[PDB]
Amino acid sequence: SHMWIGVISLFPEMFKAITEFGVTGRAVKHNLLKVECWNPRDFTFDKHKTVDDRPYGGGPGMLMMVQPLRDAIHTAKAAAGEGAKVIYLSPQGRKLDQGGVTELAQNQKLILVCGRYEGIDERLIQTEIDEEWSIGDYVLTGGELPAMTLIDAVARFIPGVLGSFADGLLDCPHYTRPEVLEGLTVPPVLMSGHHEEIRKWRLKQSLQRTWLRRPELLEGLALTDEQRKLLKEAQAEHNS
Amino acid sequence: SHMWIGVISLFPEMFKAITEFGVTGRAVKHNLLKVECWNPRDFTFDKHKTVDDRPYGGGPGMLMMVQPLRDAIHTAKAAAGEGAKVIYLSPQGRKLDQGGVTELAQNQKLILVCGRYEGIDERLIQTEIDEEWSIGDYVLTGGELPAMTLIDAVARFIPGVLGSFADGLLDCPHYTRPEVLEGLTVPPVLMSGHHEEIRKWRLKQSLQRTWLRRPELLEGLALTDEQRKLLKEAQAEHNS
Ligand SMILES: CN1CCN(C(=O)c2nonc2N)CC1
Ligand SMILES: CN1CCN(C(=O)c2nonc2N)CC1
Repeated sequence: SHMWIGVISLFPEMFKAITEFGVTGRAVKHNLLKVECWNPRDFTFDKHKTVDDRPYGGGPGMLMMVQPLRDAIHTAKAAAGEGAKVIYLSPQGRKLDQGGVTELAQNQKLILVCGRYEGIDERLIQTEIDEEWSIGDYVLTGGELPAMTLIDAVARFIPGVLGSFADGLLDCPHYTRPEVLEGLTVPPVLMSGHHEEIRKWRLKQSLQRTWLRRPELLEGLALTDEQRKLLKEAQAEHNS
Repeated sequence: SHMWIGVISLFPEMFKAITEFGVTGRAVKHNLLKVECWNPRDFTFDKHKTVDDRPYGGGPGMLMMVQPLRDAIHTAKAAAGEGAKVIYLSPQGRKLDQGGVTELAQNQKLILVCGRYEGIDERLIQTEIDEEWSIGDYVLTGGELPAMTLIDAVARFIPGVLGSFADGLLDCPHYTRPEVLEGLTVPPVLMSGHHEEIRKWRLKQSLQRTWLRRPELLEGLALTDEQRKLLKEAQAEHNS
């Protein structure tokens, strides 16, 4: 495959959501993407297959038990061979954005470690984890959805998986049939057949929407001469 | 149930990842959370159950077909009864963070619309959608993972679902057995049994980690006198 991703999770069946459906499911079926899961429960030795453990210092929660998680991680690393980057998903990690997705997608092999409970032993982060990433400033019940989100985002960069964050802007509005929907009409420019006017309209809309909704994103861009003009036009029309 | 969430998706089986496993799976089994899915494919009438359509103005992609998606949304609204907030997930939406999660969790009913392809008709956003939310500044292959992420995050607020974004800080490091792991020891304070010293250590660590990794998050906080002191201590030790 073109991208291999090993996953360490207590709930490997969750990953069916991306390996059996849609664009990512096609990528897996066609061997463009391989997702391989190891479950720490399988690396336990006690009768009840214990995968959590009490935190030193007390507190209300549990942590993942070190030995089964450590052994799972080592097994995944052995399978991966040389060059796999090991990632732990958590809110203490580097915040993911499309630039970070493009960076992560440069890797042919990733191992994604999915925390549950209050998380994992800090010393495992020091000894086993290459990078810590966050999918956003909110708290989930485990790292599985973040891992699946990251897999989905990077899969879009694998050649053959697909058939305006290309340029750091929000997307333009899109329209399809019918021509009139609850009294709302499709902008006539889009039915004009004028490819250049349509391209410019779309770009102007993207600039307007970014300015109105996410103005901080514009400050991170070096706008082209054309983008500067269309943004000025959109701002003047807003003030009209 | 305490929270009802209707979902509009071409891939309803993806939602098994949250309804059949872990904390969210328990919440569903115990009727604390209800997740109900409607698939636009079921609202088609042509032989091939067409759910996509061509965008006006051209371009490489497709959009969701209006009629089946609109009918699915209406059916979900009828099921929901009065007071359901309808949410479309996309990168053009309000960026989700834990504050936004706490806001969304105040709703007893939500309907989550999951886009595929290049998205949905802008006029459906105008006529059917109450709020647009984004789970982060990156692009996915559909709205299903964002929807599941949002469900998971809000489910944590339902009483009974659970057994440091409480205060806007990153989490402290956590440790569990064994006492020594690849030569790395557990901080002695955590094995002291001194509950107050442990609480203060944890808080100091959270302040230090937020300052080093996410300093912009500190500027949004009104630190307590205790937090100011511990942060000053951590900064002095860093400069020592
Ligand atoms: C223990 N577990 C807690 C929940 N968690 C996250 O909320 C998360 N992961 O990636 N980005 C995030 N935010 C992962 C770790
Ligand atoms: C059409 N579809 C494109 C992909 N998409 C997202 O990336 C997304 N959703 O919520 N936060 C996000 N970022 C949803 C809409």
